[PDB]
Amino acid sequence: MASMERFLSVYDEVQAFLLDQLQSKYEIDPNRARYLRIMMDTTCLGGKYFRGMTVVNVAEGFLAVTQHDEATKERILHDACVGGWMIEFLQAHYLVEDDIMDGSVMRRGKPCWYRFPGVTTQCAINDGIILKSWTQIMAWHYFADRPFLKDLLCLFQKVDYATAVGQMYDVTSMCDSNKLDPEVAQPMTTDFAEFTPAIYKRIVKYKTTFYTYLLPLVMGLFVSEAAASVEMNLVERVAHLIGEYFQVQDDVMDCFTPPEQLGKVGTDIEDAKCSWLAVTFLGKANAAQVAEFKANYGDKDPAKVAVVKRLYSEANLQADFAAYEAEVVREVESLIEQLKVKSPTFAESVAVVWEKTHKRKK
Amino acid sequence: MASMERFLSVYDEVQAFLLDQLQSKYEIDPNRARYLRIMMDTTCLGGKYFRGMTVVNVAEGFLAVTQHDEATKERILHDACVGGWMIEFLQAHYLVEDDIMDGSVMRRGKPCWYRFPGVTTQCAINDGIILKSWTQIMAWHYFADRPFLKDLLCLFQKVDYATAVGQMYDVTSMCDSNKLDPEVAQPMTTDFAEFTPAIYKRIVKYKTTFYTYLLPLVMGLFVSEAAASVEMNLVERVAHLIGEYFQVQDDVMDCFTPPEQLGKVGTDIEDAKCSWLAVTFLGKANAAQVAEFKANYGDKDPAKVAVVKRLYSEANLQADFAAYEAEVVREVESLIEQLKVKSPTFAESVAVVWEKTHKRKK
Ligand SMILES: O=P(O)(O)C(O)(C[n+]1cccc(F)c1)P(=O)(O)O
Ligand SMILES: O=P(O)(O)C(O)(C[n+]1cccc(F)c1)P(=O)(O)O
Ligand SMILES: C=C(C)CCOP(=O)(O)OP(=O)(O)O
Ligand SMILES: C=C(C)CCOP(=O)(O)OP(=O)(O)O
Ligand SMILES: [Mg+2]
Ligand SMILES: [Mg+2]
Ligand SMILES: [Mg+2]
Ligand SMILES: [Mg+2]
Ligand SMILES: [Mg+2]
Ligand SMILES: [Mg+2]
Repeated sequence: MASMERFLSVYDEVQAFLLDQLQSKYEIDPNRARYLRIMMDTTCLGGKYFRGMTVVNVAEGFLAVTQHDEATKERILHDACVGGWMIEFLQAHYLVEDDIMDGSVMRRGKPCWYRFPGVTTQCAINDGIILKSWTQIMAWHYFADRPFLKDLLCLFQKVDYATAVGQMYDVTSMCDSNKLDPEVAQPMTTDFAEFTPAIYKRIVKYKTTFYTYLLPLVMGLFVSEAAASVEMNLVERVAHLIGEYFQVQDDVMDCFTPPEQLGKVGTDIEDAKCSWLAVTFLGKANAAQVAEFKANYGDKDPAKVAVVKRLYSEANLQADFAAYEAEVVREVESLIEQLKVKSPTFAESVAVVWEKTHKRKK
Repeated sequence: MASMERFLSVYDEVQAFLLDQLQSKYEIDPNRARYLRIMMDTTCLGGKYFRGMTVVNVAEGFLAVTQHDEATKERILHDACVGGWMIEFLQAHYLVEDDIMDGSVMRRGKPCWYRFPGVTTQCAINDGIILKSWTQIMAWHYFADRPFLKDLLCLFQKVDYATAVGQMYDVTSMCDSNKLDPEVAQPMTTDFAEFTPAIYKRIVKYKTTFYTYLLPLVMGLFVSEAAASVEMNLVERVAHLIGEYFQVQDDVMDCFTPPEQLGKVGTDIEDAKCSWLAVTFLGKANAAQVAEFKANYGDKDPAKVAVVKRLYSEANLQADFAAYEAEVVREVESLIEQLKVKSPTFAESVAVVWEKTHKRKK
């Protein structure tokens, strides 16, 4: 796609700015400059650019219905691309760290960054921090004189905080809350009492939906100066809903999508994650299916994983999925219709974000 | 000290604000709220509060020479305390991550946060991210209407970036630069060619001096609205110098200060760090001392560490230290004298920052 290529060309412009500044102001040597260029490419590139292109999309919609000079148009699109990369970089940050936390092997068809031989965990932790730090650097550089600066920084930060909180809910999702204590080593849950739709929903809300949908959508709004022309509560609701769905697909794919197609190797069963599979399964299983799940979940033994996977196929979960989706389709279209009242153009953009999410195969 | 107690009472006010907001806006449960309260206390408290009290100090100086209402005075001091905690929290962030990276066991007389049984590395990585994220949260809350907001955020960010860059120079300080490559596992240096005063100085400049001295000093200036009444290049120079010295002491203590007094267990020899000890030693050793250093450095074997430590004692390094210090004393006092031209009050505060650093025993 031509538009994707234009968004990538701003990546080259950002990277070259970031690296020239390391050299001219942070006394970097060529090899450390090289390491961070490979780090940026391996961690920030190779994905779908969903979040980034979302901001471009939202901006493009408002441009098509609003009077601007040619140069202003080019500036808005360039801002949209820069904000998109802020988000793509903030995601790169969370991915680097999350891949350590989850004990993952593969990401975007390559070894997880921390698994690169010349990286290791200890460098990758700090490489992760650099990625987020790059987001603020590129913000202050690119947007210093922009009227939306304060708004964008305050939002960005809030979204970032929420992701980090969400990551905490996620990584402690297999511990009984009552047992959670920094001083005592957490034994995994035996009851699974906390594998509920309500609790699963709090996890995903925080760890996913803010950075994945809210941020890109509001960001495209800021760069167009169009945030006053929308009902913000609707934008928030639609973002959390679509974002939720996106995570359900992600959870399904962990288990049932071949790594050749996913570009990652699944670990939720092994990690004992509070995933949609586990929660939907515990929501319909009989007493003996539950007991067999309990005897096998959260263990790296390939034979126990196999048992958990066989349990999922048997429990006919893609019927629960089809209902779940049918329901999400209802509420999303409903929100889209509600969005048309103040902002038909924005509503279109949400329809396009939803079409692409709904249709994704990786 | 009474002043320290007043600064801590703002910590209780910040913590209670942070935790009430987790509950009322992020749907936290009491036990996860409890975990993060212990996390904040264990990671943010128990230190010297040097960086935090520095901002209080700088503000206190300007207050003593400037006309303000009582309420304004109380607001400035409260801002100074909030900015101080931003920095203490940003340090807590770097410490949590750094302790993972360095394979450290003890910090402030307690197991390193990641070594708490109910923590582990994977939670501590994300606990670290939360700590930094808390800094921006408390900034936007406490300072939303303050004229210095943009200035403080832009500085903060720059200082944060520099720390992360510095951490990269530090953690890759035992690799030959030419060999550095994400795809190939780094073999430690055999030549030590890069253990130079110049290179050691670039490391410390970035990883230490910005967050440790520049940030607290400029921050106290911002909260007093007094940044126009100083020569900024002098503040920068004094900060990098004192900051450097501070890191030299830190490096000396790693090796020669009993963990009972340090509150940490040293790892630089084992980690093969480009420390002042190693660099000063390579700067004076004879051919056979160098060879014995090469055969023993960067290895966890207690007997090889012993050999490196014996080499340090023999090479009479506390003579090099005494010269190094005598020199730093010259240049610091020189800068202090230069600072008196525009800002005698600020110059006093720097003298007090220096006296306390110079005199520290942990
Ligand atoms: O399947 P992955 O590992 O790509 C994941 O979606 C990443 N991820 C998602 C949300 C927040 C985050 F920091 C990271 P998950 O949550 O680990 O399943
Ligand atoms: O002796 P430590 O481990 O307290 C140290 O001073 C921490 N520290 C210092 C500077 C930056 C940083 F992120 C962390 P060092 O550098 O590991 O020696
Ligand atoms: C489910 C989430 C939020 C993490 C994976 O994100 P994506 O699947 O969008 O990642 P890339 O295409 O960017 O790899
Ligand atoms: C040398 C540096 C910068 C890290 C240790 O910092 P401090 O020795 O000031 O840490 P605390 O008193 O805050 O533990
Ligand atoms: Mg993951
Ligand atoms: Mg994860
Ligand atoms: Mg997943
Ligand atoms: Mg350390
Ligand atoms: Mg260190
Ligand atoms: Mg040290």
